[PDB]
Amino acid sequence: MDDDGTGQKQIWRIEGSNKVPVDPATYGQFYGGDSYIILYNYRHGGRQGQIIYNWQGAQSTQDEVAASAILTAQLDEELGGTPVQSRVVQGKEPAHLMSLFGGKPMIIYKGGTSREGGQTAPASTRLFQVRANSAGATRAVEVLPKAGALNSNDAFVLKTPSAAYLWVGTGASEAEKTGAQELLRVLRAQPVQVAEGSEPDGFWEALGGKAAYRTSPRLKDKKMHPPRLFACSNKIGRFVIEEVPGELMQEDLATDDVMLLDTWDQVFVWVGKDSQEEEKTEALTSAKRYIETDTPITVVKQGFEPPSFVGWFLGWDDDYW
Ligand SMILES: [Ca+2]
Ligand SMILES: [Ca+2]
Ligand SMILES: [Ca+2]
Repeated sequence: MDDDGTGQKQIWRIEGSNKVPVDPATYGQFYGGDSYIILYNYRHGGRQGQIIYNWQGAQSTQDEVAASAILTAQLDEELGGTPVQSRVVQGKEPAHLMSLFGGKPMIIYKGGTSREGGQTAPASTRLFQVRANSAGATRAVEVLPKAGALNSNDAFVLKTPSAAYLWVGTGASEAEKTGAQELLRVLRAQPVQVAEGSEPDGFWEALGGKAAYRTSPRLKDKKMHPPRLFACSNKIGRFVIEEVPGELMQEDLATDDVMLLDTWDQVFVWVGKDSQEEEKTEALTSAKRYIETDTPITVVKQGFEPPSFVGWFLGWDDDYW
């Protein structure tokens, strides 16, 4: 998509069985607990086009998902079936979608709405993980404000009632730092700039006490061979290994299969709760084979992942399973 992403756009949010316009001042910020529809009008190479992006939040319920399907169908027909359709889940946005927000990063908030509870309120202390990919697309995902949630490869934003902090991992990029600043502009707070390893007491205090966090040599590395996740399965009747593209998300770990995470200087073998013994055995063979055709193979179990593994995921959640 050569289009520059500067066309007119309307973003509605799925609320109940309706779509509801989103504050146009906030376009670019989404609730991870919600589903969205983006009608994008553009003109490129002389022709006018239309894209509907159906954005599904990571914590979006099955009924919200069902509601956006009807809602899209309606919108499609209303526009006389002219536009291009694209279904997108959180963390797998194509470049073109990321560009719609004027170079600004996509901000994904904890929480959202539902039929029962309505709009959740934001917490008083909140932490954001700001990660950008190879191409400079940047995502600031809200996570739990604990010391353990940090990782050296990204920049973090911490916002308490009384203070703000911009924590920069040894491995964070300029894109990630710029992104952090934009989030802070949206949060309307002034940062205290903090480098990893020389944090003030107030910073650890705001996160509920200093603790170990997601770090490794590779996580710390500034230069960047970005890590690669593979799904290993034998559900189809024979063992197979396929790569998972886009941002590394907790949902990407198949709870009934084994996963390989190649961080170059280490291969992680993630074992699903509901995986079968054969799946792991084979995976250990395959990993050993990947390596031998050009390194520690660390074996990790669902729910018992070490900080060195989790750090590679954009926004982990201890109570996900
Ligand atoms: Ca929701
Ligand atoms: Ca990073
Ligand atoms: Ca399986």
